[PDB]
Amino acid sequence: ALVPYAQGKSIHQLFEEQAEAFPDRVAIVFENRRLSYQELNRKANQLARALLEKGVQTDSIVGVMMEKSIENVIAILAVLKAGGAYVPIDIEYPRDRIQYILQDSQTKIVLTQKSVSQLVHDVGYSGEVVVLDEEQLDARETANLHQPSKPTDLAYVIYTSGGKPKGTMLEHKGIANLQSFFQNSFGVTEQDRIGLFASMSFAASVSEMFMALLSGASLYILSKQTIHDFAAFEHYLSENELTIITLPPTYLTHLTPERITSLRIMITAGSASSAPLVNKWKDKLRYINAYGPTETSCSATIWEAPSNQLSVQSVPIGKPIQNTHIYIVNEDLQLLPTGSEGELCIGGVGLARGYWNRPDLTAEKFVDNPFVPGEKMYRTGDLAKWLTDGTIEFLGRI
Ligand SMILES: [Cl-]
Repeated sequence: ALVPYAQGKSIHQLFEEQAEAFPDRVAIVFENRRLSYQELNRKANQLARALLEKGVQTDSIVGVMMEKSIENVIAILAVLKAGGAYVPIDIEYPRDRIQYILQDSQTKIVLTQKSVSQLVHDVGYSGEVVVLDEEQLDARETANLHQPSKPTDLAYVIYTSGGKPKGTMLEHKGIANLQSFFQNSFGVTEQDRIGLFASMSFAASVSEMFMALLSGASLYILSKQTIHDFAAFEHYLSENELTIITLPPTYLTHLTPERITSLRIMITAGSASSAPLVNKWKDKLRYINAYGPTETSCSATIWEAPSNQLSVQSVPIGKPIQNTHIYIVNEDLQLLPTGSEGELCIGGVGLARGYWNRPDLTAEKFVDNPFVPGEKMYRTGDLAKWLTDGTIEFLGRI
């Protein structure tokens, strides 16, 4: 690789390394409950053994219909450890959207919990259902499994809707690269306390989760109640001394910097209209303006707002992150000089395999990269231009 990362390693192997190195550090917190790395790894290994007995193997698509909880994290790690891919089903979605996704994914096994079991019955799922908080796993072996795995294996499938819902197929490789990117560029260490803002069916939530779990850091799962009340959100971050959070700009605009002291890095996805937000926070923490679709593992470019500088008027999306490439091209995929507007196309290790059972759309969006023969590049449909200082400005849709 151009920039070193843990090549040849799967997501669960990177987690197992952290669990070995920091067994007693806190791994996940949800309300009054918490698990250390060792307790989390042990529980995930027991469930992984049960999943293996049910047929979970390479590229098996395991549906997950669970609350934003510690059990959902155990389920994710267990699916990965068994060698399968997890497909989170957003339990807030209307019944018909869940039914469409279940049918499209063709999943033969759904992992759920007691409080979500009636929803699984109501969506009429006829495959195998494992109710995790009804499964007797406490007697199973707790050691790591060591199932065969390659970084090109499917790790997860994220569904999103814009026509019909489509599943983006993400492999282990991009998340392994993001582990090194977060450690290098965000300074992530085991001392960090990371808030999980997004619900676990969103690709950005999977990314936030592994930003903590692949570095020995703690992940604080923020409840719906904490998020719904701005004062409660500020108090939760302050009480628990959270150091990293990724938020949407529309949520960040309601927060008071004085009420949050502990944050060392804040990541958000905005453009020029977020200049007042950047100017307000850039001097209080490391402000990161990030850009990256699900199709490239939720990361593509970053711009850290220079702190010791006068107010900015424009907010770029920055430069490509390690082992990724950005191209600004015209309709014929020809490169454009500075100042010329074109389509943002992304290459490199974060690229999705494609869209689940959508071969024509996959071929249309993940095209041959003419600049790096033998590789693909993703056509974002986003308009952008290079600035002469070498940063990219986001301009909307093509
Ligand atoms: Cl191993």
